[PDB]
Amino acid sequence: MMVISEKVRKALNDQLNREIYSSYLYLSMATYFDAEGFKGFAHWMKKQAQEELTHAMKFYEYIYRRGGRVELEAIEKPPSNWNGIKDAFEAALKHEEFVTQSIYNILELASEEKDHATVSFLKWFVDEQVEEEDQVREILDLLEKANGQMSVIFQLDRYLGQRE
Amino acid sequence: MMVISEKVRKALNDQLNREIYSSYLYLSMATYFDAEGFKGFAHWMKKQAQEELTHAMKFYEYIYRRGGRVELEAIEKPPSNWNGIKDAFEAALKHEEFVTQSIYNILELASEEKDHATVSFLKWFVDEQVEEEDQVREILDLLEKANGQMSVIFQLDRYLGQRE
Amino acid sequence: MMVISEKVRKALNDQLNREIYSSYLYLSMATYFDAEGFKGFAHWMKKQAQEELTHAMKFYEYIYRRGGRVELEAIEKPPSNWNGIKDAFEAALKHEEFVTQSIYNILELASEEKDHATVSFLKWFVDEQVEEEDQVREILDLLEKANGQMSVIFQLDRYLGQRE
Amino acid sequence: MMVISEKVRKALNDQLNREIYSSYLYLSMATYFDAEGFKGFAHWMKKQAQEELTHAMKFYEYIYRRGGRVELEAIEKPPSNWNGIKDAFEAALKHEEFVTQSIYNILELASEEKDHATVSFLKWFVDEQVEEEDQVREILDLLEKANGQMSVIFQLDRYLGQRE
Amino acid sequence: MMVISEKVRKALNDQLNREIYSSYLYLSMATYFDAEGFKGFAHWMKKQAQEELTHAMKFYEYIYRRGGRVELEAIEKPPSNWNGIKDAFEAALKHEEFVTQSIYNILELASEEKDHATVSFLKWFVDEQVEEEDQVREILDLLEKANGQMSVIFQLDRYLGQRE
Amino acid sequence: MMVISEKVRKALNDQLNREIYSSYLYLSMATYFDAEGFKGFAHWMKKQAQEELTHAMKFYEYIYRRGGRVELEAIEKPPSNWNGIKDAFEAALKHEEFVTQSIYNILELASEEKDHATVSFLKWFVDEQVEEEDQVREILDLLEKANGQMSVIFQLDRYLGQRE
Ligand SMILES: CCCCCCCCCCCCCCCCCCCC
Ligand SMILES: CCCCCCCCCCCCCCCCCCCC
Ligand SMILES: CCCCCCCCCCCCCCCCCCCC
Repeated sequence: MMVISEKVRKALNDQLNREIYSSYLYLSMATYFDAEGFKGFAHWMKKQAQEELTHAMKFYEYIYRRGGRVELEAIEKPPSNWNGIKDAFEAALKHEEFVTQSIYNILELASEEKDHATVSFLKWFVDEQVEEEDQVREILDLLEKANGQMSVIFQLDRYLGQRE
Repeated sequence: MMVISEKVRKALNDQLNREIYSSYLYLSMATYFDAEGFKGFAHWMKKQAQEELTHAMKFYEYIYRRGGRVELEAIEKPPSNWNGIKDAFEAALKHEEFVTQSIYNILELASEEKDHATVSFLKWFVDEQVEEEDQVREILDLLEKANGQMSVIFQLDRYLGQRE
Repeated sequence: MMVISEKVRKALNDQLNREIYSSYLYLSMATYFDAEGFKGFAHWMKKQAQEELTHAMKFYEYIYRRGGRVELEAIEKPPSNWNGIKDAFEAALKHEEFVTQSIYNILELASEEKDHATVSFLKWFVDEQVEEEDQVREILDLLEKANGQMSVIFQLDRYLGQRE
Repeated sequence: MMVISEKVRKALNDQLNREIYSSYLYLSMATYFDAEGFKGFAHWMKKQAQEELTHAMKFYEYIYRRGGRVELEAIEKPPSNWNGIKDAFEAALKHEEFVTQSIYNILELASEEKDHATVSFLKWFVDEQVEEEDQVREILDLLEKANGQMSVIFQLDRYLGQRE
Repeated sequence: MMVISEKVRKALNDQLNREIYSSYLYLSMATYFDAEGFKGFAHWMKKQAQEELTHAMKFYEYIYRRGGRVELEAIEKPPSNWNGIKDAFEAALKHEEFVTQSIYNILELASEEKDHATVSFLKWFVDEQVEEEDQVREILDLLEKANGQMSVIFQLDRYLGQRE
Repeated sequence: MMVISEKVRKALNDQLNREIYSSYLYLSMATYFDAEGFKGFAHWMKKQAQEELTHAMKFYEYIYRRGGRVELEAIEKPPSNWNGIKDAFEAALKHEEFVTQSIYNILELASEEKDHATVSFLKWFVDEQVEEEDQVREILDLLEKANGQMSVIFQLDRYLGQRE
């Protein structure tokens, strides 16, 4: 017997599919950076795509621990081009803030149903979103200071390209 | 400048998106096995999904190494249910044979255009397809001899659950 | 001076005595499994009884950290017989879900009194209950698949008998 | 088949439940010492409670080794307050002597029925009772010489707090 | 863009400056203990002052992670004299309970604004306050038992002087 | 009994409170650099704040070693903004020179009273002031040659960010 409501399971299943798309979106930003010849930025996006997949698998395993199951949905085509390095990272920031709000909505839904197990499970993602948003804001701050100077952009490519 | 033809670049890009779907499909088989309580089969499918992503990334890096670009397309919703363990693996074998034929078509297209670089690049996937088809046929052979006997299915669940 | 209300201290003290009974109940399930000759199942219940005691001691130490004290109450006689292996584990699942709801009630009580210290303390038990319930559901799932086949039941006895 | 008489099995089962109460009683002395702020005495009582559980489990495994069954009974509420450290240890000594007499009664019952296996099994508890009574008498002797001097009680709190 | 409200940023910034004062206050208690010749008590207060600074830096880093900034305010002169060892530690306890309530107020403010990121961030401080208050209550309990006996006070000076 | 004059004790106590402000001021420069996104400069200022606290504690222990007492005074609100990286370091140099002159005044006061112990104690701070002034002048010299070029400022941010 499923011990989460179907309304909470659907919210969790929806967020899992959102994490899959986020991973797909970051891979598509990698295709853009690789097309532009920035292999450090592309490498950063490829690792970010891997991290989003581990987010989805965390939702995956919790759903089965509460007696639910996962249904994978179609993944819509992400954008493949941006008007520059900062335009892509600004799109990344806007996306992460959207993901954070989507997590907030599940937390409030589970809270009103007094599903404390799901409320507590989501705490890790609330904290992780703070990290993810901040990491993009820091990059955007460095790009603003670079102001297109390729000497500085080359260093940030090699630096972000060292992400493990 | 791109040194692969647009017809070969499109064929390679199509196969990348096909490998992405293949990984997605195997994750959906994992969701089915986990729903049925077979965590060894589900683990095998999760590792199979990871292996398909590496195939997709190998097409990715070859496309850029030939001066082309990757465009990610929408991913279709895979089925989420199968009529038992054997039915799922029968679907996996039929799928792998479809992937092998899709690789053959790129090889023949590249060979017609005298694109020897792409022809030689595709040899690794031809050999890998031989291995992945045999892996599923071996599993299917043991399931046929098992004839649904749960004593045997349990041993094969935990064995497949040991895949690294 | 006690910095938890007497109403929250009583709720915590009641839960401590509930954990003691749960440990006693699991020991009594061990006496049943040992009487039936399943020393792996009995071993699993003996370790589960030890784990419930560490739960009680966690409530014990928090009560004294908030300036309260513990009063041990009488422990009612647990049942000593079940109608089979699955009947016992189903009784275990129903008990764990009852314990989870009892934890939920303390969390809601402490929340209305705005006792955030107790609310946060209970998060560990909310998460632990997810683990405990899931572990029993997994065992019940394997017993359903076993369908009384002693070849399979022997393996699950030796497997659960390896719990450390 | 059971190779101990029902009269010896009942006597052994009664002692198991008595050992369970003894462990419960020592936990209640821990709750008293912790309420009084003596964390070394409380630690000693917590370790003493763990040792009594091992005694109970030794009766447990002997009963099943003779083909009998264990039935857990209700546990009485122990006292939760004592008139100081010395009063608690005086209650502990009186309790241990009661446990020793209860062991003697089983030994004499088993010896009357010529149950040499149970007679020999009980020798370990006779010797252990000599040790546990002496441990409490030694503590009581130092408390009498201490005459309530807090300088001495502090040193004996931290010494007893080092029990492993 | 700051993603915390200015009302939450101000509350967090106010608490940071409160932690700075708490560190200053504990250093001033050290000046009192050193003036009284108790170098173990003073050492304990100096380490407590260091721990309060790490609390302030935790608020510091979270504010910048949410897009806010820190503004340091003037630090009011703390008291420099107490009427005895217990009077100082009782002042420490009253201060820690005041800090805990100030943390509670931020948690409730962030909760009403549905700022779950800040709510979750404050959980660490809620738990830490339980530790801090308890550590002072334990010391006050030992001082009450000492009742001014310098033989016992000397040991608690050397003991607290060993805090690492 | 105090073996330093009250006029030297007050001068030493005044300098302790000045060192406390100096550490507070450098923390405020850290809040400014972090607000501007320069985490290497901010890290350097945080380490500089820690070093000033050790200076304050050295005055602390000398005052008690001469039989005096420390009285902590209110700490003024430092400025929280500067007109860029260079402006902040220019303020730091002007501040360090003020600290050096304040040390000189104590040395001359102690020398007038023939307090050779305090004169000799202050030699360490005279030499240390030479080092801290030179550290800021060296940074200012590189900032002048940098002339705002962000390629150079980035390298000096990460270099100063490596200070331990
Ligand atoms: C150099 C590192 C490259 C990492 C590439 C990662 C690309 C992931 C793109 C998203 C794919 C989504 C659909 C498939 C999901 C499969 C999940 C498997 C989990 C075990
Ligand atoms: C082989 C492992 C056997 C473990 C047996 C554990 C049995 C526990 C049964 C419950 C007892 C409850 C009453 C006594 C509680 C004592 C708690 C001591 C805590 C330090
Ligand atoms: C023997 C250990 C002595 C430790 C003394 C600590 C004294 C701290 C007193 C409070 C100071 C507040 C104002 C300055 C804050 C600087 C914070 C720097 C953080 C990196």
